[PDB]
Amino acid sequence: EDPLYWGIAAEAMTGSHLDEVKKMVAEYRKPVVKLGGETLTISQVAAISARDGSGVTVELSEAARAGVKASSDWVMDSMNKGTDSYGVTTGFGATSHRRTKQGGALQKELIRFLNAGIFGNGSDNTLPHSATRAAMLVRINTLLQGYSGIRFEILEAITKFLNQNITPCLPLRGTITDLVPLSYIAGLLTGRPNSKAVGPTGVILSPEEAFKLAGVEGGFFELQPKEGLALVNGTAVGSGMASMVLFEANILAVLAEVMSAIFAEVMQGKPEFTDHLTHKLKHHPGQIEAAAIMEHILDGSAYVKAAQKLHEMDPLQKPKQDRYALRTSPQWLGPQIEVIRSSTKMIEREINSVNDNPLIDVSRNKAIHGGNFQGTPIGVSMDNTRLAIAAIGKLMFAQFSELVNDFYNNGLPSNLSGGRNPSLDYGFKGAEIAMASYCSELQFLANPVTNHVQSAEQHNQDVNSLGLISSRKTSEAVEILKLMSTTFLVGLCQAIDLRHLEENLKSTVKNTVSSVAKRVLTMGVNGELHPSRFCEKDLLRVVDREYIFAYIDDPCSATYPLMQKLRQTLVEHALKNGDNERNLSTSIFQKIATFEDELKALLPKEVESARAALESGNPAIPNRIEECRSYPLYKFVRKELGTEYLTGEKVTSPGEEFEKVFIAMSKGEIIDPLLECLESWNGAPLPIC
Amino acid sequence: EDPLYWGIAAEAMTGSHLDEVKKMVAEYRKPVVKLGGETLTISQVAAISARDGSGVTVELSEAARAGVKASSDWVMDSMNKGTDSYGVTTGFGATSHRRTKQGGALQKELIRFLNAGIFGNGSDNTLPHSATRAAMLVRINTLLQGYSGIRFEILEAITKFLNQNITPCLPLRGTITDLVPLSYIAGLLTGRPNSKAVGPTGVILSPEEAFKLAGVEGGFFELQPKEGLALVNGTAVGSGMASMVLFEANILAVLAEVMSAIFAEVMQGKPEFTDHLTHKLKHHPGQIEAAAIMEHILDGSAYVKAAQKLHEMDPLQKPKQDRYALRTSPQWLGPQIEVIRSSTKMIEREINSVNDNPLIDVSRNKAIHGGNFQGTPIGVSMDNTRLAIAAIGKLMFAQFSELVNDFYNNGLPSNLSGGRNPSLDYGFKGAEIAMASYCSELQFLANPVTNHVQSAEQHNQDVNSLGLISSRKTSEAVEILKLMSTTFLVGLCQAIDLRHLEENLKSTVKNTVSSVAKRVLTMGVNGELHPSRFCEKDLLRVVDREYIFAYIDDPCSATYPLMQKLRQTLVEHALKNGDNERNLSTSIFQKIATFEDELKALLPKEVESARAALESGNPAIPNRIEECRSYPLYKFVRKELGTEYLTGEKVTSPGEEFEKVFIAMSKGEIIDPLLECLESWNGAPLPIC
Repeated sequence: EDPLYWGIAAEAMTGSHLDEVKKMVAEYRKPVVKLGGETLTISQVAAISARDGSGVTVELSEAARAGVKASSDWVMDSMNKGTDSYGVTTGFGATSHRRTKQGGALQKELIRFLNAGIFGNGSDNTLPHSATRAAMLVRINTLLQGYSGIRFEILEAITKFLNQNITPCLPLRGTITDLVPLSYIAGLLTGRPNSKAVGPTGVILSPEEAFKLAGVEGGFFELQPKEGLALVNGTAVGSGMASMVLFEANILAVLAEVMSAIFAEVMQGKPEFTDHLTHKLKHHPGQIEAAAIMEHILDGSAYVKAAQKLHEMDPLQKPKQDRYALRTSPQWLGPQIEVIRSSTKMIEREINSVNDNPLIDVSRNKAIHGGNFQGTPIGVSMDNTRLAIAAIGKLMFAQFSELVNDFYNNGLPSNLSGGRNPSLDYGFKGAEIAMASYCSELQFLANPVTNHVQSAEQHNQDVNSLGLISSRKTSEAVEILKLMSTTFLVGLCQAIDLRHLEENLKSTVKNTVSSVAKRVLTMGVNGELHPSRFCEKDLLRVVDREYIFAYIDDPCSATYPLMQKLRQTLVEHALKNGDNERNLSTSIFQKIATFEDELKALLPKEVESARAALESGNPAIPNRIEECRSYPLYKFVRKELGTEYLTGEKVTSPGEEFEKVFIAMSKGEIIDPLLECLESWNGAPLPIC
Repeated sequence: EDPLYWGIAAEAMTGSHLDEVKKMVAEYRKPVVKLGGETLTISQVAAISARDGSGVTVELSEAARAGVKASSDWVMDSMNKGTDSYGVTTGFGATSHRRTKQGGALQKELIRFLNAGIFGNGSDNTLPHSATRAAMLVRINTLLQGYSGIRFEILEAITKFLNQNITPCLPLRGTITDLVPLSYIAGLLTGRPNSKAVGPTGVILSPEEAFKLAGVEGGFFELQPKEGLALVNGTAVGSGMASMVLFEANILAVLAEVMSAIFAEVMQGKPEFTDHLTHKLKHHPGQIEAAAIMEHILDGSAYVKAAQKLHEMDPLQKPKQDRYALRTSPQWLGPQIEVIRSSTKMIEREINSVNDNPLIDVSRNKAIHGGNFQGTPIGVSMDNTRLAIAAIGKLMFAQFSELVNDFYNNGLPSNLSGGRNPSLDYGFKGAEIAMASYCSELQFLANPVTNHVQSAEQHNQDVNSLGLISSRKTSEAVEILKLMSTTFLVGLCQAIDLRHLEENLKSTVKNTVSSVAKRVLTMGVNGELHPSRFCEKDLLRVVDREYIFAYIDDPCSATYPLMQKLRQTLVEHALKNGDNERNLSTSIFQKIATFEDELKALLPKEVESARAALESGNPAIPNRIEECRSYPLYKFVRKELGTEYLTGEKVTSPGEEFEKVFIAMSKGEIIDPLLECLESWNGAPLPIC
C-alpha cells in the first residue's frame, strides 16, 4: 500500500541519472506535445518554451474534455441560487455581479486590478518570451484535470497562441508565487486595452491582431465566474521557468561529469580515482554514477596508455597525489546530481498539479477550498538547485585553474599557450581571470531566495513561496555555468592539441639527439669511441623525462633544461669512464663542445619542420584523441564548429572561439556529441571482485 | 553654521586612525569612568565590560542630577490630573493603576510580560556577563541627560551592580532592537521572583543577595510611571556589544596593517608598494595611512637591506612581481579601516543618545513622542563592520597562504618547517588548513542581518533594526579574526627565525665551499693550479644564489641543487680552460671527484656545528629582527610569552604555541608591543618630491 504517495515518488528515482537524461532528450525532440493534465515533463516544457522554429506543436487530449466541461457547467449551475441550487461557488466576496442578470463584472474587475505590473520601455522589465510560453503550457496542463471550472475553449485559445507563436507580454516582476503576471495572459484573452503580444519576429500586436494571427476560433472571451481565478491562481510562471532551468541543469550535470574525465585524460591523472570500490564503499548513488561515467571515459582512453614513475608518456601520481578537483570530482558532483534529480521530480509533480482554488469537485457536488496556489516546491527546489549549480561551477573553476597552471598540469604550457614564442602568447590567462569572475558571481547567486518572505496582502499571505523569483535566480546561475562550461571545454580541446604537439616534438628531439650522439660520440683513432653506447641511451632518457614545454621554444639555450641535462649526462659518463677518460681520443668530456655545437646546428630546424608537418595535417604521430571515447566532443568543437587552436602567432582571440561553443550550447548542439561519448556504456561500473 | 550636525560628525574623522586607536587605548586604561550622559566612548564601554579585576569604577556626574530629578518630578506631578495638571504622561494605555491611590500596577505588569526570554540550563542561551555589563553602562549613560523621567537613585543602584561586579542574568535572544533583555535588569531592580544575578566568581544570586553584595542603598524599587519604560526602551544591549566589538576591531585593523609589513619583511617583498605617490594618487585616506604605516616598518627594517637581481640577500621582485596579498594590501585594508572608523562614530553617537520614548521636555512642559528606540545605526554599522572584518580575514588568509608556499615565499621552507628532517616536519600544514576553515566561516558571517526584518508586534514594529543580533554576529566574526591573527602572527615569527637560520647556514656553506675549493683546486705539479681563482668565486656565487632550504637537509646529495650546480660550475670552467684542460695536472675536470669527496666529508658536520651554535644562542650572524622596527612584536611573542620555534624534532604542536598568543591577545597584552612598532612614526609618509 502507498497511501501517502511516497512510494510512487521513490520509484521515480530508480535507474541511472544518465538514462533519465537520455529519455529527457528523446522526449524534447518529439514533434507533438500532447497534454492531458497528468504527463507533462520538463522536456516538453523546454521544447515548447523554444522560439526557434523546431515546429513543435501542442495538442489537447479529447479525453479531458468531459471533466473540464463538467466543472465549468457546475459553476454556471451553482450561480442559480435559492430556487435552484445554492448561494454561490466562491470568488472572493459573495454579493455582486456574476452572469445572472448581471454580466461577469467581478471577473472583469479581477483582471483589471491584477494588471499591476510595470514594463517601462525596452525589455529589461518584461518576462522572456520563452518563459511566457513555458507558463502558458503549464497553465493549460494544470487546468485539464477537470477541477478548475473553466471552459475548454479558453484552453484551446491558449494552445493556438502557443502553436502560432503569438506571445502575451508579461511583466518580469510582481509575483510572490503567480497572480499579477498570469493576469496578463487573461487580459489578452479578454482583449483588455493595455494587453500586448509579440509575434514570431518581435512585432508588437494588439489583442485583436493577436487573435487573428493565432487563429482563435472566436472573439474576446467574457469570463464566467471562477474563470478569472482559474486563469490567475496557478504557480505556472515559477514552475514553467523551473522546468526550463532543470532541463539545462540536468544536461550540464552530465557535461560536468564527462569534462571531469576529459580533464583527467589531459592532466595525466591516475585513473584509479574512479575505481568502483571507493565509491561503492560510500553508498551515495550520484557519486557512484559519476565515477562509473568517468571510469567509462578513462577505460577507453588512448591517454590512459600510461608509463609509470620515471615516466616516458603518462604517469600515475604516487608522489605528489592528484589534487582534489581531479581526484574528488565524483564525491563532489554526486550530491549535486542527486539534488538536481530530486528537484526535477518536485517540479514535474508541480506542473501536473491542480494549483487552483477552490477546486470544483463534481463527484461530491461541492467546491473545496485550500492552498494549492502555494508554490513552495518551486522555491525550495530552485534554491537547492542553485546551490548545486554553484558547486558544479566551483569545481569547474578549480579544474580549469589546475589545467592552466604549469606547476599542476603535468607538463602542459603555462596558460595553455599555443604558439612558438611564449613571450608573445599568454594563452588562456584572460579566460582564467574571466573564470574567477564567473565563479564568484555564481557563489553570490547561491544564496537562497525563500528566506526573504514578507507578510503580504494585508497579512493574508503571511507565508508565500517566492518560487518565480527563485527560478529567475537559478536561471541566471545556469547561464553563468554555460559561460564556464564553454570556456573550460575550449580549454580542454586546446590541451588535447598541446598533448599532440608535445608527443610529436618529443619524438623529433629524441630522433635528433640520437643522430647527433651517434655522429659525435664515435670518432676515436679508429672508429669505435669506447664508450658511446650507454651514453646515447641515457641522453635519450633525458629527453623522455624532461617536459618538452620547458625548453622547446629555445631548445639549445644554455639556461634551459635540455642543454643542461644533456651536458650533465655527458659529464656523468665521463666521470665513470676511468682511464679511457685520460686519453684525449677516447674522452667523453672532450666531445661535449662538439656534441653541443652539432645539436645547435640541427635541432631548431628539425623541430620547426616537424611542427610544420603537424600543422599541415601530417604529423609523425597521430592525435591520440581520435582513439578516445571522448573524441565526439573534441570533434564537435574542433571540426564541426570550426573552433580553432589558439595561438599568439595569429590574431584570433579566445573570446572569438568561445562564441562558437556558447552559441552552439545555447541551441542544444552539444547534447548529441556529449551523449555519444557514453553511448557504449552498459550503465554499470567495471568489476572489482 | 552646522544646523544638521554633519559638520561635527565630519570633524570627528579628522586625524589619523592610529592616533584614534592610541587615544582609545589610553582611555581604556583610566581607573575611573565618569558618566555625564554625553562623553561615553567605546573604550570606556570596553573597560567596564571586562570582568578581569582591572579595578575600573564608574562614577555618576552630580551635574546631571538636577535634570534627572526635574523629569522624574515632572512625571509624578503629571499624574495629578484635572484639578492639578493634565490627563497622564503616557505609558501605553491611559486608563489604569499608576501611583495615585493605585500603586504602580502597570509598571509591575510591563516588566512581567517582557520577561519572555528563555535561558534553559547552562550558558548557551544567556547573554555573556561582559555584554550585560556593557549594556548596563550604556543604559545608565543614556538616562543621565534628564529627558527620561526616572529617579537618579535607580541609576545609582545600577552603578553599584557594575562596581561590585554583580551582574543580572539576561537572555541571549528575544530582541529585535532591547525590551525583553533590558526587562531582566528591571526585574533585578524590582526583586522579581525569577530574577537572578551572578557574582564575581560565578555564584548564582537571588535579587536579595545581589542587593546586599552590591551595597544598594535601599530595598527593591517600586517603579513609578515612565520608569519601567525608561529602563526597557533603550538600544543599550545592541550598542553596548557593538562598542566592545569595535574596540577590538579598531585594534585588529592596526595589527593587520603591521602584520602586512612584517609579512613583506619576511617575504622579501619590494618595499616600493608602499611608495606614497601610489597612494596619494588614489586619494583614499585609509589606504594612504595603511601604506604609510607599512612604509614606516619597512624603512626601519634590517631585512629591506636588499641585494637586487642575481641576489645575495633580499631581492626586489621585478620579474614575477609580488602577488596581490602583498602588493595590494594598502588598497585592500584602507576601505575596511574607513568603515570601522565610521562605524565607531555611529556607535559613539548611539551610546550618548536619548533612546527613550516619550521624552520628558521640562522646558516645554510636555512629553515628546517619537522613535529613538529604533536602533538602525547599530544594525547598519554592525553589518558593514562584519563585512570589513571578513575582508581583513580574507587578506590574512591570502598572506598566510603565500607565506607557507615554497613556490611563493622566496626561499622559505614549504610549510615553514623548522627541523633538520623535512620528511618529519610538516610545519604549519595543519594550521594552514585551519586558516581556510576560519576564512570560510568568516565569509559566511559576512552576510547581513538587517535584511531579515519581520513585521512584528501585531504589525506595530513593521520596521525594526535587529541591532543586537547583528552585534552578536560581528562579535563572532571578531573572535575568528583573533584565531586567524594568532595563527598568522606565530607563523610570521617562525618565518623570522627561518630567515635567521637561512643566513647563518648559507654563511657556513660558503665558508666550507671556500676552504675545500682552495685545498682541492690547487695542487698541480708545483702548487698554483692554473686556473683556480675565478673558479672559486663562481662556486661561491652558486651558494649565494641558491636557496639554502632546497638542499641543506642533505647538502651533498647528488639530486639536490648544491652538488649539481657546483659541479656545473666546475664543468663550465673546464670547458673554458683551453689547452691547460688537456694536461692532467692542470685539468679542472680531473678535480671534480676530489672536490666532491672532500666537500662530502666536511660540509655536513660544519652545517651541524653552525646550527647547534645558533640553537645555543651563539649564532655567527645575529638575528636581524633585533634591528627592525617590528622587533617589539617578535620579542613579545618569543621572549615574553615564551612561544617557541616549531620543529618536528620536538613533541610540541603548533596549537600549544598558538594558545599562548591567543590567550594574551584576548587579555589585551598585544596592544603595547603592537603600538611600540610604530612609536617613532611622525604620522606622515616619507617624502616623494
